[PDB]
Amino acid sequence: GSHMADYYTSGKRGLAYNNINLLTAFEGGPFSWSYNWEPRPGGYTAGIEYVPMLWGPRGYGSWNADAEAGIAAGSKNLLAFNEPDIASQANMSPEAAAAAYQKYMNPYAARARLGSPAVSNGAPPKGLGWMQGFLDVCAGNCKIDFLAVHWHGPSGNVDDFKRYVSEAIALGQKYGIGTVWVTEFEGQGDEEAQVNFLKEVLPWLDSNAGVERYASFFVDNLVKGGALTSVGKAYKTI
Repeated sequence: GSHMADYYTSGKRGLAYNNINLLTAFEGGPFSWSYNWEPRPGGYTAGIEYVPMLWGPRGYGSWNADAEAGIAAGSKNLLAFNEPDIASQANMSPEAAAAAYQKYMNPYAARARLGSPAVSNGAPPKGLGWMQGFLDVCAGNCKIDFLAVHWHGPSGNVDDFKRYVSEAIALGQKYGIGTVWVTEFEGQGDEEAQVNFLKEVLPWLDSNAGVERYASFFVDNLVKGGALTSVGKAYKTI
């Protein structure tokens, strides 16, 4: 046998990290997966699925070796470009990203489920306008298993957060993509506001048949002095 008996001992909640060392503060919570906006994890975290990301064109030279490595470590999923709708992020036209998705994501479709580029919640032409332009140019020749989407906004705009997620699920369903991952969400405001935001959205996300996975933004903000903040505690316990 390749394993000892102790290896045989919602599932949606994720750990979006910069410093791998801060994941430890989340020990024993309901976390199934992690990602780091990088193609490589920066170390090893037992018992959680690391999902490599192709962040953008700066990543293209090493991606085949990165993807092969994360699949070999047990990854069932890969994520494409980060906020190509945003100039300060991947900064890619829908046309450019459709060609790049076919070249760099499609080849792994037999060995992993593939996640769309992740769009901001910007107004068209950003956000879900960008995703529509990308799905137009893809024209059925992009192999996409799930849409990846982001929402940052005032903590008191929970209804807008729910509208955005619902519109993302409907867009995916129109194009033959059956689920979304909300790979970043941030309700902006002081700690009490951020905790109240999590108390309304986490159960709604957990109940939403359209949402396969999500990650609050983000681990490194939820930890201080090696300890979960009141916001990190809410993210673990709700």
